[PDB]
Amino acid sequence: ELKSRIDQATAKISQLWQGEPAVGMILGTGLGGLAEQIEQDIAIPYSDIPHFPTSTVKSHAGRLVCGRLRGIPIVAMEGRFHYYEGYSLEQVTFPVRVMKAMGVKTLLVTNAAGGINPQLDLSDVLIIEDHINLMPENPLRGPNDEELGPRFPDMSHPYDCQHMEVARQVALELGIHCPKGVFVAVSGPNLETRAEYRMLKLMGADVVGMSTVPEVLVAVHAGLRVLGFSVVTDLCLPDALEPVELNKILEVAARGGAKLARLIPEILPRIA
Amino acid sequence: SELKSRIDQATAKISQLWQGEPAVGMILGTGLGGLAEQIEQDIAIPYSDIPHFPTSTVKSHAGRLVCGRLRGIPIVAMEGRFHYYEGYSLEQVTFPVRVMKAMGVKTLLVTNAAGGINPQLDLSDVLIIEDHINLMPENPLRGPNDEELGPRFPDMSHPYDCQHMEVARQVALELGIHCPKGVFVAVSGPNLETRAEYRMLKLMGADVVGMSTVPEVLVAVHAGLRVLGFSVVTDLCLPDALEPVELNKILEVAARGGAKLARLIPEILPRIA
Amino acid sequence: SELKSRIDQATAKISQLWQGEPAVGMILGTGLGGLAEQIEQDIAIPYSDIPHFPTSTVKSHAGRLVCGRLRGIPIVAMEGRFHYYEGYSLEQVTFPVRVMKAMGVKTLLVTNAAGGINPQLDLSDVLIIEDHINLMPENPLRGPNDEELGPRFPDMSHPYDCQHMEVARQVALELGIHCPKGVFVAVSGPNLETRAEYRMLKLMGADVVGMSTVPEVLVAVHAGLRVLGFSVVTDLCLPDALEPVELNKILEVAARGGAKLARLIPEILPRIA
Ligand SMILES: Nc1ncnc2[nH]cnc12
Ligand SMILES: Nc1ncnc2[nH]cnc12
Ligand SMILES: Nc1ncnc2[nH]cnc12
Ligand SMILES: O=C(O)c1ccccn1
Ligand SMILES: O=C(O)c1ccccn1
Ligand SMILES: O=C(O)c1ccccn1
Repeated sequence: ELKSRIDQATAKISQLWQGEPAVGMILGTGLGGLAEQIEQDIAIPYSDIPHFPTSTVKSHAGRLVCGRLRGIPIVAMEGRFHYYEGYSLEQVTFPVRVMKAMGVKTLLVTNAAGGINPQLDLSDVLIIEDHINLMPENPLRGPNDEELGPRFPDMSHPYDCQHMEVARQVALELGIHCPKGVFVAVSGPNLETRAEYRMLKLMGADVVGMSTVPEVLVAVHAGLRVLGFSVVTDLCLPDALEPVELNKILEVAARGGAKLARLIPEILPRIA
Repeated sequence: SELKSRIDQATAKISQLWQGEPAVGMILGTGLGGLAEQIEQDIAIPYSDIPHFPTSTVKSHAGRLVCGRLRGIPIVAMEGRFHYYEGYSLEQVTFPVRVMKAMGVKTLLVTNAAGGINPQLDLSDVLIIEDHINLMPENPLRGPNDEELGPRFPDMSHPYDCQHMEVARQVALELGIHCPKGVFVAVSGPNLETRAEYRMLKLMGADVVGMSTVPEVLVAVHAGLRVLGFSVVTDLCLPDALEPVELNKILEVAARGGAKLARLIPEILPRIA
Repeated sequence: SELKSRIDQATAKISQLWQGEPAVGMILGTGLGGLAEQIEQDIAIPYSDIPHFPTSTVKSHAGRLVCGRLRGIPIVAMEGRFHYYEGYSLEQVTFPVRVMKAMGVKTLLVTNAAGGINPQLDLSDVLIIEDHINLMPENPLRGPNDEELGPRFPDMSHPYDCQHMEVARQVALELGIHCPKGVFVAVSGPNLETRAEYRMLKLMGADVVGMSTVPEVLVAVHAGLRVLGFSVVTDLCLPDALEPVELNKILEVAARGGAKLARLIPEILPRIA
């Protein structure tokens, strides 16, 4: 069933690209600008790959970019799939399985997030150090295939210690402040209330988003090393909370994206 | 994408029994159906006769759409609601809100029965809902978004209307009734909460707990309706001294709070509509 | 509404294999299946031969219904259970509890393997479950309610029976075993929790965390059964000093707590009401 769908997706991709990627990449809302850094051999539309969904959130372009960044073979999802769209988490996380099958060792994931920690600034890039999953579904529910990963994956260090060390070293070299923090995943699609933001803060979250955790969960099950970043697109201070609109979010995401466009190319040669 | 057609199919049928253009919609909760008597009624439409409307299976929920006038203000009321815990999707639960918005309603007034977690509450208090926490495991807006109904990512910084709640307080005060404001937490039910759960809910910042309302509010906000919300405290939820609760006691307390609402609502409607 | 039919069909087949009238039902968790050797069996029934029973797929869960006498008490024991994370609905998970009620059991004894969140716990501790927090994303009682089976809104003020736990403690002290009381939180799994998540579960008031049990307790309470619950602490979950966990170690610690329950349970059973 699952691994057979994985094998078919990868069998096809091999026929469109002879590359063996070291790093797999997932790029978030308003962060699609990052693909411009890649020397692209091929862009594979999601339809040409057996068992792939559809990207419908604005700014998510929806295609599989294959090539090289600083001479490091890579595969990048420019635009992702979201639970709030109506995709199952199996559908959301299938591209991760495919990256594993292609032979990537590391998944880099980026997203746009609300800043709950008051020490954050607008357009900060945060290094994800840990997460809290508050989504009402889990991508590993179902029969487990031990050829894919264990029944009970350990989550004591889902974000690679060595990768984040490198990410910090680069940030400092570039003179960029990248704080580390905890990412909380919620379903969406609505934004949070004032009272929900107070609760998430109390529970330990520094940023909140509607993605990423499902993919991280699947990456860890599959034995991939993870580096995640959040761009703080809006501030979520419940005692001074302003209405958020998608277009402002995309603007601030672009400024954070400019910073990742500096960081990521310096990071990749140092982690692979 | 076929929802907009479901909405029109239901709306047109409703118009074939009623002439009105309601300015306010109202949803009445457990033990609070009696509030419908306040309306000078043109017709009461059973949910059976409306395309795509669910059925109410909970005790005291009458299952009818009351259309009429309250204090000269045209109005539509759900006498009895639908809950997630009955087996309805949140799309089903919140369908009437879409229908109400289509009918032309500007404001949604929602009422519910709730457990009192804040120890300053008293039995039969009418709380003015100032904000909420959604602990339900589904979201009624999940799935494709139709931009003609609302935005993909609705803002929730002010789900309960500021001016509506200000009017609700002034009326309370001129009537001499204490209506505290606070935070409503929606959980799925159908079981009531454990002692350890009540402690956690309080710590999370909830003042009252219920098994409804939040889905309808989410959909109301997405649709651009202004919301006014009230919880009647039907049972006290203090974990160091929690007594068994039974449905029949909850209905009795609900009635004393309803009688308070039956005084508050007709005085509020003309000042917000 | 057709669940009774499924219940009768399963209770009929079981009477065909065993004419016993069980006083107690027992659910044996991960690595605890050895507790079934305490039963002087009359019959072991594979779940596959019982109408409507699912299949146990986690290691250590044998997937047999064990019927007999445990120190003189007629009993039915699930040697191995079902889990939401396996892809079962909670209706399927808890069907065996409905069956137990229909066979006549008055008390459900539930066991599980858990993570120890409270820093006062030790490895292999056997904890008396005093209350729970349900963080599962589905509820086994959602859907139409059959009054013949239980109330629409069960009370959860004392899910774990006060007298049963008092007897568990009396017997623990007689045997010289330390059995602390605490709150169990149920999460879906199947991944273990992150460090941030362990902190949050502590803050919410959890003492131990597991991936089962709560759905069965819910149904038990709905069905009028008295519940006695025990968690075996199989791994410690301190976020500032968290070590990776493998199922293999868990199973080894479970057996050590399992040895202790092997002593407790046969002493407790003849003493509870
Ligand atoms: N405030 C917020 N809440 C949830 N997801 C987000 N993504 C970006 N901002 C967010
Ligand atoms: N204690 C309680 N918990 C959840 N919903 C309720 N509705 C009325 N009382 C309640
Ligand atoms: N750490 C843990 N988390 C959740 N369930 C468990 N069962 C045993 N150990 C566990
Ligand atoms: O490493 C960090 O970014 C950090 C340090 C102190 C507090 C929060 N974050
Ligand atoms: O009685 C009060 O004043 C009260 C009630 C609820 C919350 C806060 N205060
Ligand atoms: O009875 C107990 O086990 C107990 C007492 C005090 C604190 C925690 N647990």
